[PDB]
Amino acid sequence: RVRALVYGHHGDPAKVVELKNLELAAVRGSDVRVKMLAAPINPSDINMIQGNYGLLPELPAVGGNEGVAQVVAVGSNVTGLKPGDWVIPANAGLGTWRTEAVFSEEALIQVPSDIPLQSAATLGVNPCTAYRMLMDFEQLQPGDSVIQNASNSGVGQAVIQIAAALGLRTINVVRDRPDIQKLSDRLKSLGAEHVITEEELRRPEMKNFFKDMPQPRLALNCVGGKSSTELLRQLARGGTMVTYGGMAKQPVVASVSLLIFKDLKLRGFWLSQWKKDHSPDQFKELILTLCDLIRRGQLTAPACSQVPLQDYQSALEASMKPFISSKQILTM
Amino acid sequence: RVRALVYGHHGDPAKVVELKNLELAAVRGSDVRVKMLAAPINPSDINMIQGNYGLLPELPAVGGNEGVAQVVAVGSNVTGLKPGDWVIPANAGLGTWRTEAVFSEEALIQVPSDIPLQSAATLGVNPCTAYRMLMDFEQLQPGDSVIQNASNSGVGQAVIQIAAALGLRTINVVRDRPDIQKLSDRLKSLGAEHVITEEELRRPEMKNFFKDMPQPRLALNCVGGKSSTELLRQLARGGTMVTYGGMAKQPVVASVSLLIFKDLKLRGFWLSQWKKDHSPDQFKELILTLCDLIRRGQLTAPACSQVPLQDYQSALEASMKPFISSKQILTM
Repeated sequence: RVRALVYGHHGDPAKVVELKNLELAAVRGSDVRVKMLAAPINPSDINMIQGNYGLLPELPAVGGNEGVAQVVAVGSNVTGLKPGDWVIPANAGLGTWRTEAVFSEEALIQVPSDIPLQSAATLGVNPCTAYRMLMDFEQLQPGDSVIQNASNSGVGQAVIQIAAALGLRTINVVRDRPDIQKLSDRLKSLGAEHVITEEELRRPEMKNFFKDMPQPRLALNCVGGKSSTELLRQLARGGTMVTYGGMAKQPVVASVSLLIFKDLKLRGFWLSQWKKDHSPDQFKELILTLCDLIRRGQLTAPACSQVPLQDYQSALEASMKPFISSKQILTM
Repeated sequence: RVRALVYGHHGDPAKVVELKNLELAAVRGSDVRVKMLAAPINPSDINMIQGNYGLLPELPAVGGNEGVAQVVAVGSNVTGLKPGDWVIPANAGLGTWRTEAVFSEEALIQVPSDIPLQSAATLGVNPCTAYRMLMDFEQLQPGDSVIQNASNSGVGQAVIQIAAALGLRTINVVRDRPDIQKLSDRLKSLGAEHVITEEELRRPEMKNFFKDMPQPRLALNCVGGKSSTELLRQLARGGTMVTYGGMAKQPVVASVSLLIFKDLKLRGFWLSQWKKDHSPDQFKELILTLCDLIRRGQLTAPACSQVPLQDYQSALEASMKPFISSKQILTM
């Protein structure tokens, strides 16, 4: 039977999300039938379920926006997809948390199947965001530096690899944790040049730590508040701090003096917006670019924990945690 | 005697600034002599004396960055200025609060003598800031809307007129005051399409007040804090909020959701930097363009109080006040 994770109300996922059976539709022409392979659980998925997000699928909705599916069949007039093909959603809002679906062929985009399933299941979001943010805001050349916060996130980790494979120098801010030393070695082996604490940055010894290497023209923010204020402080005259995450109650603060005399810029990044503003093919090249790095071992999936659709509540809970050790991946 | 308003230490103007007699230099070569006609007292002058500014002239310094003057005599090789010529400063830092001075010819710029001297004394700063902010961030067409705060300030007032001459629609936010009704009628007659309070803007009836007319792609900030976040809320997707002033302890606050899902941009504008990044001819073009609005009565001088250089403390005092009725102008 067809099992799906659906929420009829907006609220705390562990309460809102419930497992349901669904009848499949008909492959009526341009439609495509898929068997979900793996669906991660991401923060944007949680926010959506909570009702705090830029795009809200009508209730009752199927949870999830990212994941890999294998084509099982195609509609009378489907040209680009043959069964056995691997697909990911063309844009957010699809509802990936379900065993099987029938989707319009334009809501999907084929990915190579010669990559690790785990990579394919998590390629459409974090690595794309990381890549775009490195490209679309400042023109970075090898030797140039990038400063970021939440460096242990799915995005930060991907930014570290991509940056490295790009010939860039990353200075990464990580949250204070019991063993910040364990983390350091981890990211450093990911390509990270510098790993510093939210603390080491807000000390007085920062105006000089950043002395030997070139100041960053790009800052990546996902935290906000004082963390974000400190990122702004590390920027060179005219640099850009792109915010791509954070809390709805943890706003970004910009010094009047930093905006005027240092001419800093503050922007946002929304992958769904870029995907909707661009052609399917353009999203396709980005994927091709990311598969390239994968094949040459320069981009690797992060800690995965595969959970059967059956036990979504445990997975769901584990993702609500700020210190979640590994990415929860729903499998069916 | 050559009188000047100088400060040997940085700090509260009403304390640091004192009248000093000075010895004039020699018209050595490219130097240019001038008799100060009138010098306004601007916020950037205050921040300069106080010490909180991006360009600080070495102490002891003469106060003032704006003003009109007449050429008395020129140096051995002066090509463009003949005595009796009216000039203003080419860039900030010159030190205009004095009766007489000798400036290098490049530090000056001729102003047509067929504009009022009153206009000419406030032309090099506020109207320039306004016109640049209307041009350098968003490409506005006739019919487009713009929003600003501190609409009753020198800049705000110039924005209203220039925006009007530009065929644009302004929505002007004024601070709350005993009789916000007097102010409103004033600005409205300057061309302001709407005049609104800080209060009226933070109610709920705002998500709809902006329903009939088009949303602005441009927001002009001078306050910061909650007022700057409310200005932020009124922007159309992709809009820019430009900050050209405010308190050093009243930073700009950007909501995560606004930067991300609305793709809002936050910038700064510093006239002094634009003037240094650009050619004299480019400054001359700006000046000619502004002098044209004046000529046609589309840009008029703001209210002022003229004060002999003698009583400077009086004018200084008046200007450090948040509700200052008129621009304090020094005469010599």
